[PDB]
Amino acid sequence: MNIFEMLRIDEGLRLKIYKDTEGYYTIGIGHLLTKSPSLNAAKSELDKAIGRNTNGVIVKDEAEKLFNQDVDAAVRGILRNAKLKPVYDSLDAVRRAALINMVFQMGETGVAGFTNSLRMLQQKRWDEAAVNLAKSRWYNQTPNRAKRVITTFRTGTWDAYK
Ligand SMILES: [Cl-]
Ligand SMILES: [Cl-]
Repeated sequence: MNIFEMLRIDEGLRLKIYKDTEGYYTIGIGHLLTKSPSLNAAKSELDKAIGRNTNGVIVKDEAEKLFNQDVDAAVRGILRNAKLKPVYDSLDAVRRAALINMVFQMGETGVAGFTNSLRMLQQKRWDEAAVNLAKSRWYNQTPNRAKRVITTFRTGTWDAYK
C-alpha cells in the first residue's frame, strides 16, 4: 500500500463532475473544482485545469494526472508549512501517509489548525493523539474515512486499509 492507493480508496474515482460530501463540485480522485454553487463556474475551472473543452467529462488518464499533481502539491504544502514540516519529519513512512491524506482532504490550513493533535503526534503519544483527533467536525462528518486515518496514526500499519 502507498499514499496513492490509500487516497484512491478514500476518494473513489469519478469521470463526471459530482458533488463532494460538503456539496462542492469535484471531479476525478477528489479533485475539488470550486466552492461555488454554479455548475458553470465548475465546468470553467475544469476546462482550465485540463486544457481542453471538456463539457464536464474527462478520461482516466486526465483524472490520474490531476491526482498526481494534487498529491505532489499536498506533500510540498506540508514541507513549506512551519507547523506541519516538523511533524512530518518526525514521523515514520506509514504515518506520513496519514498526514498527507488529511492535508489532501482538508488543506494545509485546516490540518495546521489541529494544534493539540499535532503536538501529540510529534511526541509519539499515539493513543492520545487518536482520541484528540476524534473530537473534531472532520470525524463527525466523515467518520468512516476519519477512523481509517486515525487507525493508521495509532498503529503505524496499513491495517484499516486491508
Ligand atoms: Cl489545477
Ligand atoms: Cl466517511
